[PDB]
Amino acid sequence: IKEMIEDFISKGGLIFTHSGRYTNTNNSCFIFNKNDIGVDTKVDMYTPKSAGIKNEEGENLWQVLNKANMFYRIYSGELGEELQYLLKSCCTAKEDVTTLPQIYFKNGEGYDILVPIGNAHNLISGTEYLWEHKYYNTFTQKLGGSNPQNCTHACNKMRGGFKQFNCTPPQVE
RNA sequence: CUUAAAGAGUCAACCCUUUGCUUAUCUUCCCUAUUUAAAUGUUAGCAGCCGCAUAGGCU
Repeated sequence: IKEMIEDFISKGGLIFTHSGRYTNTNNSCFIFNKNDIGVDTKVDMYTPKSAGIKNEEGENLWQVLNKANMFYRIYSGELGEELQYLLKSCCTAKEDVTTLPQIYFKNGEGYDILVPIGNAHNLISGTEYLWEHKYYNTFTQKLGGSNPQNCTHACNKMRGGFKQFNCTPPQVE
């Protein structure tokens, strides 16, 4: 693990639980919110042109950190400060508002500008929960186009694409 | 003051060749239709032409 984490910090080195990369690939906005991360929550991963080194079985950094709270046992801190501090040096905040939706909300006596950006856990728990447990009403999408590995490593890993729900009500006869 | 802002999805096609549905069969017995109505409304133009008839008249 140490050599490819060192390769990651020598690379671009960004981990995130929230992004706008899924809305448009020209996003480059990245924030790791802290209080929403629970034991089964999942996190995606970006480095430039989705590069990396395998762990001698074709295994990159993602399923490593994703597999059953692997990240948690370094985040809670039972693996020592030596790995935990180098992990914490990667989760930085990167701000960008270009080519993103920018909407308003009525707050108390006034309006507030805010940018909707996507969630990390929702896509991966969607691919692993509407699929395995027999929900038979969904749309399968692939982002991006013929080269989907431009966004993230989550984008890179599965090429079947994520799943949304159908929002089609039954209609009047 | 909207996941606000925005975008050509276009094209082409031989499905088709062949076929034994056959063999019989008990529907079957019993019954109160019935009793009283205004056809209202025809109050609708016909054998007709005296008639350029699509304007106006007479038996």
